[PDB]
Amino acid sequence: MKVEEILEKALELVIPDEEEVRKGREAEEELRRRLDELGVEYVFVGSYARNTWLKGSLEIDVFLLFPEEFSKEELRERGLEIGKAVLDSYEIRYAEHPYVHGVVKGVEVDVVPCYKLKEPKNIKSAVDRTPFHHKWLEGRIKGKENEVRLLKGFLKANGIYGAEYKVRGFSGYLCELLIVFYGSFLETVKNARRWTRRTVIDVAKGEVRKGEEFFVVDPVDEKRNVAANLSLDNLARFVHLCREFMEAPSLGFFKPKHPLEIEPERLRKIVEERGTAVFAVKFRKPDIVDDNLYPQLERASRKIFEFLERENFMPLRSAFKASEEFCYLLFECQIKEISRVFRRMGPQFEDERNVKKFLSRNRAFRPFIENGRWWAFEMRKFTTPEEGVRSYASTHWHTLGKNVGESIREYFEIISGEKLFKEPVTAELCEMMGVKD
Amino acid sequence: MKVEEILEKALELVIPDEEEVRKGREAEEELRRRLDELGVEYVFVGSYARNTWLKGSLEIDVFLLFPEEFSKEELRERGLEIGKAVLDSYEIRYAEHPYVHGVVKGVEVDVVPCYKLKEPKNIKSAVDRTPFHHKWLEGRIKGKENEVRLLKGFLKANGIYGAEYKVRGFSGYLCELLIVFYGSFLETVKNARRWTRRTVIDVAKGEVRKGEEFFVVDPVDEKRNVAANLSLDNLARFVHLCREFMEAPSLGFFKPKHPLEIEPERLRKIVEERGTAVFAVKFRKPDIVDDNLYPQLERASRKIFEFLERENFMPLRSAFKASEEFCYLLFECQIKEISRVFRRMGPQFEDERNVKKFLSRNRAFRPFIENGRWWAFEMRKFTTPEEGVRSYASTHWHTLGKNVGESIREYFEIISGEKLFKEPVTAELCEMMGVKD
Ligand SMILES: Nc1ccn([C@@H]2O[C@H](COP(=O)(O)OP(=O)(O)OP(=O)(O)O)[C@@H](O)[C@H]2O)c(=O)n1
Ligand SMILES: Nc1ccn([C@@H]2O[C@H](COP(=O)(O)OP(=O)(O)OP(=O)(O)O)[C@@H](O)[C@H]2O)c(=O)n1
Ligand SMILES: Nc1ccn([C@@H]2O[C@H](COP(=O)(O)OP(=O)(O)OP(=O)(O)O)[C@@H](O)[C@H]2O)c(=O)n1
Ligand SMILES: Nc1ccn([C@@H]2O[C@H](COP(=O)(O)OP(=O)(O)OP(=O)(O)O)[C@@H](O)[C@H]2O)c(=O)n1
Ligand SMILES: [Cl-]
Ligand SMILES: [Cl-]
Ligand SMILES: [Mg+2]
Ligand SMILES: [Mg+2]
Ligand SMILES: [Mn+2]
Ligand SMILES: [Mn+2]
Ligand SMILES: [Mn+2]
Ligand SMILES: [Mn+2]
Ligand SMILES: [Mn+2]
Ligand SMILES: [Mn+2]
Ligand code: NA
Ligand code: NA
Repeated sequence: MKVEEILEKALELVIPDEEEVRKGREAEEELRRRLDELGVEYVFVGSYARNTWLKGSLEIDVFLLFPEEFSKEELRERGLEIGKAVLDSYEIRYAEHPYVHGVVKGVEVDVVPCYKLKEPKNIKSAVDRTPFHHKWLEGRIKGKENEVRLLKGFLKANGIYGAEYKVRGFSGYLCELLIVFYGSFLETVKNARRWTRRTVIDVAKGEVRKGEEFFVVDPVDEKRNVAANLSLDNLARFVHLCREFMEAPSLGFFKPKHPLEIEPERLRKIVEERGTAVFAVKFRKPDIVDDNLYPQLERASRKIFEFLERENFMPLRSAFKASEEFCYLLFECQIKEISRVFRRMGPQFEDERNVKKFLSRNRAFRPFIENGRWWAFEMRKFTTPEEGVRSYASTHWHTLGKNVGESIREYFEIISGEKLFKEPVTAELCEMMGVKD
Repeated sequence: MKVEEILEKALELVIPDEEEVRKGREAEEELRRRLDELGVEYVFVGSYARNTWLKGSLEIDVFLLFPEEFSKEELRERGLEIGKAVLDSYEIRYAEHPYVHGVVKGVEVDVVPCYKLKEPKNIKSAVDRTPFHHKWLEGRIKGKENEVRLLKGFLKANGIYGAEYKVRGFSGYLCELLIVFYGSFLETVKNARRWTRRTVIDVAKGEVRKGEEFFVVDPVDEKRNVAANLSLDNLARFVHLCREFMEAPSLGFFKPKHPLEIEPERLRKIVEERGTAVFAVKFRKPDIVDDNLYPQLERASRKIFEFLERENFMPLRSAFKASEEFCYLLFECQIKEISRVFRRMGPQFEDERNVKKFLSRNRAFRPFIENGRWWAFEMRKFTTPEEGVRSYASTHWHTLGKNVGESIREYFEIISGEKLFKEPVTAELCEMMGVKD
């Protein structure tokens, strides 16, 4: 519909509506009231302060700024004291060091203790960096706030906004740096078409170069990769999306697809056509935060995938899902059944002592020499991937993540067929198999 | 029964019986008569001349010895003239250059034209070497002829006597050199227990050393490996047999096992227990000699094995058989059926031009990105190893040996099940699968 027209139309999917802006205003004003009456030194930072927050994602970030000659113990204790004093309800959270999360007039707020430092290079952790992040962007981002929201909304609609482990995508700070570097959403998208996995974007130097990994240099700290948490595959997906958008721009790129909502019969038919074994490991979700859970699910899934590969079941893809009560590790394999008999490698023929040992073992079939080496026919203890995974998960749960594996130890189920389809995983199965509309 | 007693008893399985020795005598005397009346210069060589021929393997080797100033054309023409003149019936054969094979008083004879040379180093091919082979052994082998027959009979009973391609074992000349080097059958067997695939036996130097390959140095020509045609696996089998013999000597080692003679029902049951796909490629035997046929069968079998491996059917072993009218390439695979769907590798995400091409193709399922690279689900044209080989043999017969592949082009059949068992291959199947008694 013309790119410039589509971007005009996309602003309404992306700019927060009216009662959200005022809901934030009322919370901000009230929070300021309460902080001011305590005489605390503070700064509002982040996307609220800069008016770059995406529609639906209202949250306020306040950093408490303390004298440089407070101890690290003194800053944390007093910081949490104030944190608790000014929020309606509160929780003591952790990202690297403690902060307080809570609510003010219905709006989520983080209050974070850090050092007040004139000029950086006195940084200790990411915490003390953050006031400098706001400082750097405040005023470079002025007049570009809707460009930021366009980029955020584009990424969100395509499932790659957020640096948290469940997503492994683009952080808010990364988005604002990109907008400063390229000047607009449109220019970011046009240029991202030529990004590679070796692209280094150095904002402070106005420079793009090549390096070992995709790296977006923090203009406040040259050692920090702002894009650290962006996965290789989400980078690839973004580059491709940028290419697709420019070739045929549409408002559709700013709107999430409503899920496939497939009937168990159609999935049964798809699985029949592909001729694969499709199954899931079901177990109880451990009570840990997403940033801990998701890496364990990734690990568990890979270890089982690697097991299926090693055992010659020719796994195609895996996926995973956490519902409220259960987790699911999903697998599709090209082999439904393998033979009972396999080949065990023995010693080189010269090695008399070890040959004697190899041949000592009772077997149904006679060992043979092939290419200078002994081999034996021996028998598998499982012939399907489901039987294999039942054995693996029963015996090797110690390698499936601390909490995920402990859960699997207490209870797991292998589910396939019309049964697997009853679980809340059909969406994920359809994606894994590349099912079309 | 005591080793020295067993060897005494083995002499009667190995020394030619009475009417064989005299049948040879009568043929030798008659051949001498006919050669002498032509005034031809000749020498009887080989195992007949040295009284080292195994029981049942009577054949006479005569080399016609010509002046050194005959041409290579003159020696071949005149050599075949005499060859034809003195044998009862004859055929013009080929090993490297032509010779005559025929019969005298019921006994097979080869007559071979070569140069009469005083001292070697004037050799042209293997042909002119052979009089020197006899010269070297005549008299070193005296009193050791029964040691040679013991070794030959031991190897024959275990299927590894003969350097021809069907066997890839030990030649007669190799056996006699071994006896000279070690002094006896028993000492050859004791010492062969420590042979490796790098063992070099240098008869003329009285030396065993290490080298790149198993090598038995011809005492008449230091560049010639007398054991050239011995396969690695037959070497391994001999070393193992030597170890087994010394641990528990028996007359059984000089007696061929009578074949397994299995019933189709028992093989059906074995195949069921193993859970494999067992099948054969049947085609008409081309009319070529064994030394040409067997390498082609080996090649055809390997190419199809490599195909089965490449196509993820997990072949265990292969074998082959030639009957009078047909050839059979036999296979056992761990996968009976693979899924319809597989994964096709596409380009790296950066490569826009090739990504566009990869994604252009119509497919039932959507391609995906994994680890920085595109992949597509696509569909196999076969899901069993039998269907795969029908396709491979139909399309790639050009790679299955000149004559074997041409035969397969005209006609082949894939056979499995109660059908495969009707063919004269059950012996070979039982060996391939390591079936016990
Ligand atoms: N684990 C974290 C979380 C945040 N930050 C920093 O804290 C500030 C605010 O973080 P965040 O709320 O995630 O970013 P926003 O810009 O406010 O974006 P959003 O709208 O998604 O909240 C940023 O300067 C960021 O670099 C960080 O270093 N490490
Ligand atoms: N490269 C590999 C990986 C493992 N395995 C086999 O698979 C088993 C499980 O390996 P893994 O899946 O990595 O599970 P862990 O519990 O991490 O391994 P382990 O029990 O040996 O500590 C191993 O014990 C080993 O016998 C193997 O043969 N070769
Ligand atoms: N293709 C061949 C065949 C034979 N020879 C030589 O010809 C002679 C006789 O060969 P052969 O008949 O195979 O050996 P025998 O000692 O007579 O043993 P056998 O009892 O098996 O016939 C030997 O010196 C051997 O080295 C050769 O060089 N190349
Ligand atoms: N290392 C290999 C071997 C072969 N193949 C595929 O398998 C086919 C057959 O290969 P081969 O069994 O070696 O048969 P040839 O007839 O010898 O090969 P070609 O038809 O390519 O000349 C090839 O065309 C190729 O597509 C492959 O992908 N990779
Ligand atoms: Cl910030
Ligand atoms: Cl000889
Ligand atoms: Mg926040
Ligand atoms: Mg001969
Ligand atoms: Mn924020
Ligand atoms: Mn919070
Ligand atoms: Mn383990
Ligand atoms: Mn001979
Ligand atoms: Mn002959
Ligand atoms: Mn081909
Ligand atoms: Na187990
Ligand atoms: Na074909």
